[PDB]
Amino acid sequence: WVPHELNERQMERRKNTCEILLSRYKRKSFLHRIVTGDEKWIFFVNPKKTMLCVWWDQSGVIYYELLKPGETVNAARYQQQLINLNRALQRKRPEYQKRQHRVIFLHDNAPSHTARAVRDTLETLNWEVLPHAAYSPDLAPSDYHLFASMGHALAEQRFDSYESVKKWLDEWFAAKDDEFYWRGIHKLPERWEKCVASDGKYFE
Amino acid sequence: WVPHELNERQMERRKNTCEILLSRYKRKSFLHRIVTGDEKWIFFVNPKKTMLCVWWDQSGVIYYELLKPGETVNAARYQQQLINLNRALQRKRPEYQKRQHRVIFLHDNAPSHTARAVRDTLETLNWEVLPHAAYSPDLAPSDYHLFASMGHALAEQRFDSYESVKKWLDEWFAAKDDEFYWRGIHKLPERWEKCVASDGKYFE
Ligand SMILES: [Mg+2]
Ligand SMILES: [Mg+2]
Repeated sequence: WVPHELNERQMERRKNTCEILLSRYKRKSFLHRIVTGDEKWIFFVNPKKTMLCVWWDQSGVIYYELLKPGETVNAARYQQQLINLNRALQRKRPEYQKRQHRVIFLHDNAPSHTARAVRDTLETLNWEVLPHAAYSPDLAPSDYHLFASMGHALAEQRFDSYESVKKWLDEWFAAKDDEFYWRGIHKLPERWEKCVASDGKYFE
Repeated sequence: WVPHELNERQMERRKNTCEILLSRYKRKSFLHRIVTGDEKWIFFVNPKKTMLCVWWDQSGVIYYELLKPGETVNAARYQQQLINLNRALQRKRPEYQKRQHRVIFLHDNAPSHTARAVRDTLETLNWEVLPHAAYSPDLAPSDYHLFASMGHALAEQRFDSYESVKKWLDEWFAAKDDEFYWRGIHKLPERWEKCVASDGKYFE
């Protein structure tokens, strides 16, 4: 529940990561090459919880998976998600199909995200892996933008089935404007800047 | 942001507070005498933030104050809120006007809530002060029920003025059903029970 108290180590990593990303961004914006993703539990009551695993960029959702009740993302499933995500990017993002742009990948450091096999796949796919700070959902567009917007809408839902969840998810992602996804990604520099100006603390 | 990690002290206080409240509740339910309250920041953009201070029971909102932009609740203002809250209870809750029931008061231990002057006023008013655990919004009906429901609705708002906030607040509190407030309060024992069964941890 209540807000994690950052320690010195944590605030130092945040501040320093934000400085590095912000000075890079000022040299040359890279925001349009960011693909980012995160997992979120969705709860339904049967006549239970599924994990939503979703990846997106400034043009919209690229790929997602709703995992079967109770089941979880471990190192092996995540590696398989990335391989599928890549197949979906190739189909939905011609810029990358044509390898005229390298993907910049923004995910958190959940353990399944840094297992040996996942690291290997990431190198093979050869996406640039952006550094991500400990305890920083305020710097993760999936959390501060996508799932923040989604959680509100989901509050009013009482899902009946795994497949209702899926139905609701399809409509919800589609009814969002292109410019909704773009704003989510393009808010990053403002947040990196707030984070530097707080010295790595959480911010307003 | 991300969820406070409870330490041993904290989980012990939660577990033990919940045991005490739950065995009392099983001996004789006292839930209908609970008046509870909390503060929440509401943000508006002028052509800024106000603190909502609100108190309620199972029949609805009793009293609230929206403080002027940036201003804060210190020991002296809180004492003055309680005196006003009491005037409002007397007007809106005849059971208590007629002193056939003692108020059970549920608030957190923010420092302004435990200043010397506030403690004195609480004794004078003679409300029973329920023990409240450190870092326990999951056990505070204002947080898990009232402000959880409100935050969603507020997400869609872009307030223009202190007085829009106030207008929205009046309508919002009034459009809630009686049974909405009742459920908020009457969910307590379930939560105390979850908290005991987690041994003082946060729960699902
Ligand atoms: Mg995550
Ligand atoms: Mg509080």
